[PDB]
Amino acid sequence: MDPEGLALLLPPATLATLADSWLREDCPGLNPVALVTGAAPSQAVLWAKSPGILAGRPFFDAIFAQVNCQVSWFLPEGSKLVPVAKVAEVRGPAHCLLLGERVALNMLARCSGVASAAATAVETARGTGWAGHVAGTRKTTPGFRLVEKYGLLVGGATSHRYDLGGLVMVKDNHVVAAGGVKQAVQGARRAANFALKVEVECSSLQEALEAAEAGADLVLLDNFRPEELHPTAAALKAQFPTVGVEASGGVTLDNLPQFCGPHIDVISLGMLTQAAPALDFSLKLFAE
Amino acid sequence: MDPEGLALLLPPATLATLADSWLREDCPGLNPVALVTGAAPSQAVLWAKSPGILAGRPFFDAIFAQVNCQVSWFLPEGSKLVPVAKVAEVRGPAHCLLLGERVALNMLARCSGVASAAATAVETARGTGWAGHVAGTRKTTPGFRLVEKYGLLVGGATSHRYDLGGLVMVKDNHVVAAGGVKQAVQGARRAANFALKVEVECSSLQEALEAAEAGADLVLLDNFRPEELHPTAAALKAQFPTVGVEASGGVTLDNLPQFCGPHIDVISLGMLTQAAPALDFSLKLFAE
Amino acid sequence: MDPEGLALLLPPATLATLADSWLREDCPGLNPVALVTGAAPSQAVLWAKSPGILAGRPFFDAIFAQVNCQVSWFLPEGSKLVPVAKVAEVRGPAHCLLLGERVALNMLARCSGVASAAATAVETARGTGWAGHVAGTRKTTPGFRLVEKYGLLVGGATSHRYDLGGLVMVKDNHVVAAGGVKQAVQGARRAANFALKVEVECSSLQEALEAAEAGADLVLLDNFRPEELHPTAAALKAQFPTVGVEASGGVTLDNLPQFCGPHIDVISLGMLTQAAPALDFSLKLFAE
Amino acid sequence: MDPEGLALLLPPATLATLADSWLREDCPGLNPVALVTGAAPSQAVLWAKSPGILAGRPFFDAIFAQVNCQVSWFLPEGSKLVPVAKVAEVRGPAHCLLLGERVALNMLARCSGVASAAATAVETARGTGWAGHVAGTRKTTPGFRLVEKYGLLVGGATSHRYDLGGLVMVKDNHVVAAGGVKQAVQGARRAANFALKVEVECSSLQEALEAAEAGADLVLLDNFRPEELHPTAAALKAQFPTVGVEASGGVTLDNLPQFCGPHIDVISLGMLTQAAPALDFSLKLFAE
Amino acid sequence: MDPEGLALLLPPATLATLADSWLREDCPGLNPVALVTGAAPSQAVLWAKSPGILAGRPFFDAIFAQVNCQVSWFLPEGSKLVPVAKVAEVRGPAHCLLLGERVALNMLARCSGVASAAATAVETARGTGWAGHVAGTRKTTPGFRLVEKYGLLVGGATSHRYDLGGLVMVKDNHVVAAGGVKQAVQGARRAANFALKVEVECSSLQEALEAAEAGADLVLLDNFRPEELHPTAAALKAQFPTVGVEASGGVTLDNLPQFCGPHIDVISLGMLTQAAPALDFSLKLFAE
Amino acid sequence: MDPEGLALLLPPATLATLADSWLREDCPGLNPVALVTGAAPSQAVLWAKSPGILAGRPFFDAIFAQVNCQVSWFLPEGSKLVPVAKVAEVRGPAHCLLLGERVALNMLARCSGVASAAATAVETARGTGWAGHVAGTRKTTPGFRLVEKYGLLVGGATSHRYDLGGLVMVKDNHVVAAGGVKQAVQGARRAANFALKVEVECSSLQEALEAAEAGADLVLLDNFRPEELHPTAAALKAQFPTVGVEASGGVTLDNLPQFCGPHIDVISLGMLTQAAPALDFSLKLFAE
Ligand SMILES: O=C(O)c1ccc[n+]([C@@H]2O[C@H](COP(=O)([O-])O)[C@@H](O)[C@H]2O)c1
Ligand SMILES: O=C(O)c1ccc[n+]([C@@H]2O[C@H](COP(=O)([O-])O)[C@@H](O)[C@H]2O)c1
Ligand SMILES: O=C(O)c1ccc[n+]([C@@H]2O[C@H](COP(=O)([O-])O)[C@@H](O)[C@H]2O)c1
Ligand SMILES: O=C(O)c1ccc[n+]([C@@H]2O[C@H](COP(=O)([O-])O)[C@@H](O)[C@H]2O)c1
Ligand SMILES: O=C(O)c1ccc[n+]([C@@H]2O[C@H](COP(=O)([O-])O)[C@@H](O)[C@H]2O)c1
Ligand SMILES: O=C(O)c1ccc[n+]([C@@H]2O[C@H](COP(=O)([O-])O)[C@@H](O)[C@H]2O)c1
Repeated sequence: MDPEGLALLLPPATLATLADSWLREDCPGLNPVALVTGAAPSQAVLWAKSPGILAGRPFFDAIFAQVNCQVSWFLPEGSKLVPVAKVAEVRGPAHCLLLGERVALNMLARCSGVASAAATAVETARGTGWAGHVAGTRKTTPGFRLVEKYGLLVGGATSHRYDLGGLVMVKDNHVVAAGGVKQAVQGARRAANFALKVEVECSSLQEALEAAEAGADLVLLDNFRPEELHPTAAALKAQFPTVGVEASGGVTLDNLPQFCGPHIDVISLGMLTQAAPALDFSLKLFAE
Repeated sequence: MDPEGLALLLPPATLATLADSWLREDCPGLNPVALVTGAAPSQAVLWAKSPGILAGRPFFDAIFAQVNCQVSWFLPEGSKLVPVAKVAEVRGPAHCLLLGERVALNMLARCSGVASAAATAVETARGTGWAGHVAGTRKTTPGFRLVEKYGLLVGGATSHRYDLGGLVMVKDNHVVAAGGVKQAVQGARRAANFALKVEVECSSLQEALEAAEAGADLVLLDNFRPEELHPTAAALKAQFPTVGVEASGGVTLDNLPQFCGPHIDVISLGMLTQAAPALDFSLKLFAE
Repeated sequence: MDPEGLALLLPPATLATLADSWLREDCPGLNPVALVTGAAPSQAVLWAKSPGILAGRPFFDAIFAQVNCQVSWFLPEGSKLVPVAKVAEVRGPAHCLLLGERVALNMLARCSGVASAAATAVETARGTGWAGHVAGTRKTTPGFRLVEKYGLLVGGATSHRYDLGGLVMVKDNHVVAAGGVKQAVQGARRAANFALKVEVECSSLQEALEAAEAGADLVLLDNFRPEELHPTAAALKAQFPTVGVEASGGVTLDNLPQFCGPHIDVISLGMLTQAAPALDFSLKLFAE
Repeated sequence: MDPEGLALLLPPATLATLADSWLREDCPGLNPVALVTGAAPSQAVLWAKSPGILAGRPFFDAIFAQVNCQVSWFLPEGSKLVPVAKVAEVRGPAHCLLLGERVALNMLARCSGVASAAATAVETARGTGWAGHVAGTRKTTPGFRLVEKYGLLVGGATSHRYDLGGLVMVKDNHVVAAGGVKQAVQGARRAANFALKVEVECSSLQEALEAAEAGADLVLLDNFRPEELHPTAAALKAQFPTVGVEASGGVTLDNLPQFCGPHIDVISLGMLTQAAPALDFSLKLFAE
Repeated sequence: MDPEGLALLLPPATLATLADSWLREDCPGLNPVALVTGAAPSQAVLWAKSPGILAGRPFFDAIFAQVNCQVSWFLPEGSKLVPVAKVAEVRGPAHCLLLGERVALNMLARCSGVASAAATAVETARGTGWAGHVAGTRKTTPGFRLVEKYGLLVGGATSHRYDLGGLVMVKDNHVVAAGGVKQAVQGARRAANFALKVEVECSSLQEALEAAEAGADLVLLDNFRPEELHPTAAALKAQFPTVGVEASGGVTLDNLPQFCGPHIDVISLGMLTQAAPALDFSLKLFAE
Repeated sequence: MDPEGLALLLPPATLATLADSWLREDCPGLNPVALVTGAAPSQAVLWAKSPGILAGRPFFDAIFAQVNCQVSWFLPEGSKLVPVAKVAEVRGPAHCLLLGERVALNMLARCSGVASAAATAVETARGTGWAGHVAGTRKTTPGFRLVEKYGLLVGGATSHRYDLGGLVMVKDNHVVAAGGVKQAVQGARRAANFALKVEVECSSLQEALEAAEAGADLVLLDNFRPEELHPTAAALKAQFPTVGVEASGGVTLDNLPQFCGPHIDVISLGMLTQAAPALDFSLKLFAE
């Protein structure tokens, strides 16, 4: 829920190991430009130049700790950012500060870009009175899923499935390989047991009812026009009152209100991670 | 750098290693949904649903090699994508094909997203009859730099410096820490020696002259208005005809042509990687 | 989850990586004994000297692939092992076959040891005509969880939750820290959202009611005497017919049937992994 | 020797890297249940619920240090454990305490289970007046050999060979590949040189004498009945007074005294690692 | 430049991760000899027994920090070493001191051996009045390039190219695969762009002029006798005044003065890393 | 240890892993020079330009397998190299062949450099008609120990102890910390038990006697003058005829014969790895 508690989701060793791979990527050997500046103790401020939502403090602190620098934060995680906000101050030896700089901003810029999109979508969804959840997807940048999912949460969206072991997601392709919806859910059931849930994407109302009848827990009504979506949803809820319904496909920040209806429990958008632009931050040294 | 020749830049062990870590990220332990489909030999078509430029084949192939699947491509790297292009076919056991799917689509979506953004930028700069390079920056998604830099190249843009190990890049922060521009170039010169180039971020003509004076191979005029840009470039280049001039900051697709001019050799944009929307691809099983 | 189909749950790169690290553990540098035998092509039989259930083939195959050896299997995964079953044959250079031997036997001994324990448990619970799942726990040997969970499945038991990323498991410690059961479920609900299930460790009927009250999908009645177990389960399930009931703690093979009852859906035992003796296998060269 | 000094065998970086892989296994991404408890500073006690021998403190401290928690010990390494002993207290933020919990107990439970078996075997062996060593084997859980060998030592058993580079062990299979005992020892000799020892398992008295005559340092009399074992041993010692003799195969905690004779220097048991049940520990939060 | 500032080139995490792999190599499991000494706090002195130049402090401190030991330095990085110099004192628990010992000396011995050769070559080159740079090569020990390049720098030599991404080096083989010098430089140009430099090794004067004419930045005059080298150099400089010239091949500490001429900007020697003997250091415990 | 049989000591996964990390070191990201040549199938000859002994084929093959290239060898491992021997041919895509080149040459140069040094040492000691082993030490390049120890073996020297996990080596520092020689051996004996040998660094006859007295298998007489060496060895060996004697320190090629004597079993030299110049190899494309 509240953005500041979300940092408890991240084990410190995980953050350090991650900050380490990123820095290795950016400077795998020697850092020549360190000779340009030397190591005098220095101070920089992180400035937010785009509007949105601050997300990524834990990764950010971790990166800078890998180059022996410390960060002091003026804004809490999940704060609205308004240009040109003095977000934080970073201190350490000049060469170490500037080595951490690029990696830290790249991370923060994207973590916050996702969180901003998430929050814009969630706020819009709220506007309609809808009580449902706005969710992300598995359309994340390979290697960088931890950061992107955390961004989503900071923006107030639900992670949805983190990985291929969190809930048994039966998609289009799986149905076809299985030879029909009933057949797919049947193997999904054996795979899920009591621990995991089963979600099946459906193209029609028959499929959605066949799904729920087989023992699906959630129904993903995929790529419906909203005109055809909500009656199908009401219908499914009418024959199956407990079954969660999700709506996905061709959803955008602009068209999202249309997708918000009383029989829809979840709306997921790929654009939260696929088309969320990075926020602009800078880090500038200052004297004192 | 003809499109298909760019694949030769990537060692295949680098590709296997990257692919492995991405599939690990997506499925760290058991793959329950495998029970849904079983393992019958299957085939899927990869469809491009967005217009643009195809990039990422070599990563795409390694991803599917890691779960023992083969790929035949109908479009070469660099191709203009027109919806709904049938772009490749993938064959392998049904469960393995579908394990590979998400990561492979997620990768290609972004690599092609970046190539698309670059190619568009290049077409614009070249339609002005400007004969410089359109460049990318170091503003890449942490962990995903090889794919994004490779994407940039496929789109005809220049990778620029791959990392802090290449050309010695002197930024405002470096100059400030160093106590001045010449002083910084002086440190930069011992860093670079005879093997590496020196570029210097300058935000004024005088700063630019002092940089070229102390031996900088390149001068980066940063966050100028186009109006101050060319007179300054003409000035510096008049006094130093051998020094390269890069412009950057604020540059977008819509406004690129006004940065195109005779005394500009390089134009970089953050936008090629920070605001590049991914392409929509799908992977669909067929012929049961 | 038919026996042989369970192999499909394991990505082969995961298997190669695991096998590699185990052989590394056993032989970090030089393999001196290789000089003893030389490299002539050789063949060995794998013998099962203990009764039980065979599990571990996919790990077994990857181990021997890493030292370039091939395996043909005469018994399918899931098979009842009767001494002295000839279970497979392994071929490869003599030195490579014998490097692979120890790790491969050590692995299969344990994976089959766990499957054996589970299958026995299942046979007992099912001979009572109880229609629930026999489950394992998270009490697995560190580093060896994939093998032990895979072993459990081959024996017909349920993996339960693979890790802390799956269903949100609320234990006594969690409830205490959270200051109470509902309060904890409340935190659990925001953790799980719509994708993940919530299970709650309850050691009394009232605690169980408050858990099901605040929305828990499952209630784990822990360290009950069988005598208090069923009346409590009947109670909770009477008030909440949709909530799953798990029993655990104290459960062994000898005493399992008294935990089998109508209002118990899941019975877990620590014993399946903590007290499961490994099977005796040997690998013997033949036909010089 | 004395159990408390054995911790000096373990390099701190080795323990940390190990604790890190185990935690990554158990929670590879986000820790949802952290939201259930929050991060308030908390305290738990480690309770020993089974009898035996405490082993594993160094790994245990290392795990908890990876999640920023501290442990205070009331029992020294190698102490007899009597239910329900208050073994130690762990302190740290509640979510970090509970994240370390499962992994720490799994490790300790098994390290101590091995050490308990070891000590039971060693005590029994002592009972007969026998001055020999009781040893473990290479029948260890793959990936977890460091912990299991350390357990053995804490229980007072000797590690035997840690890996395939510690002494040149010529087994059944190796003899056969080599074409006889003399031939095998001959290559073993060249492989061992002065640095390593040569041990050859023998099936008869001829083999044992051929072994010793070839230059074996130790003879492993494998799978003899004790009636046939000790005369063979005396015989071998009589023709070869310096040659170490080991007895192995079908040895159990119950039958071990039979195997203790004056001409036997070592008795090794696979059951110390293959059939040693885990000790029961718990960790319970407490208020103060 | 000045040897003491060169340590700023090395990110601390890089040094730690490196010190960690080296120690793992040397003791992958248990450290038996720790029982011989125990853990009493101890002190040792590092003695320099060979003449030369001290190089490697940062790696050295990092190794000892991995085994919880501290080092105090009496000589600065880049100091001349004269037998039998008391270079530094190391303190920590005795077993941890002695575990760090071998790895630390091996590193330092070689880092310093390279630096000594480098300095001997650089001093000799200076003797002639020559203003050029003395460079190393890519003939480094695999895995240990960071240390060897740093040694070179401490000795006052320039790193030259660190890796295959620092400058586009067109060698003999590449020319042949490309089908001539012009063809090679043409692809090198496209590969380099503005960021990287292009160096082409040439066998004759024609090749060197063809190189410079194609747009090479540096010419490597490879394996010339000095009699034929300097006129070729003057010639090339005469038709191309900006183009850097490097001389390489069959250069030794003894013959190097012959290679120093006014038209040579760089002289590189493989013997700086291929034939530089290790310096002799020891570490001896002392009482106090 | 016949030359070609030594290849059997190396697990091929160890080789793949090593090769991978070396190519990573040399080319962490993009390989720009690949554009220079393209990918046409090509062939190169490996030439030996220095006299000596060939060692490193198995590493050489793995290096070229990692960039998909094949190798045919015309000379077996252990061969005497006479300039300019055509030693192998390598085939593969031109860009891949040249990526592999540097690392493969760098490796073989050193591995053959060490083998050359050892073989020479052995020939000298054996030409004196001395029947002991010439040994190496633990003074190996960090990270490169497998190659250097393998190199030593190919040259006919003995690897000695591979690491701190093998024989318990008691050095002067160990003895000092332990407060005395017997005391140290006493600790060493419990460390080694029955599986591992004990060697003790002694710099005087009396120290040597106390070592052999307390049960040391080997006595290392360190930094003796040859003149004190043999009378001491004769002495110790007269009192203990079963204890091995190693001499070391100061030993070079030129002075080796005076260390060769009847009561010396092992002679080690630092020189085999610390002062062993690498062999000059080249790799040349041919037949366009
Ligand atoms: O795979 C899961 O992680 C998952 C969770 C929620 C939605 N999806 C898929 O995401 C797709 C939504 O993509 P989009 O870009 O059209 O918003 C939709 O077609 C579903 O198949 C997938
Ligand atoms: O570090 C690099 O290699 C690098 C290469 C090209 C550009 N940049 C930085 O990119 C900055 C602005 O890019 P933009 O389009 O995101 O505003 C500019 O200030 C440069 O210092 C950085
Ligand atoms: O963490 C899990 O996924 C998990 C799954 C199933 C069971 N457990 C725990 O196992 C405990 C007892 O098991 P046992 O058989 O070893 O006494 C019980 O208190 C549960 O909290 C834990
Ligand atoms: O391989 C060594 O690590 C080793 C050391 C001591 C004993 N062994 C083997 O261990 C076997 C003993 O197993 P067990 O389960 O019958 O007690 C015996 O047959 C020997 O072959 C093996
Ligand atoms: O590849 C670069 O790293 C590089 C930089 C400077 C010199 N070289 C090569 O190094 C060779 C010099 O080797 P040497 O051992 O003869 O001094 C020469 O033939 C050049 O091909 C190579
Ligand atoms: O640690 C080892 O395995 C080891 C094996 C053989 C020799 N050494 C050490 O090498 C030292 C001298 O070798 P050198 O030739 O470099 O002077 C001597 O004091 C031994 O302690 C060390």
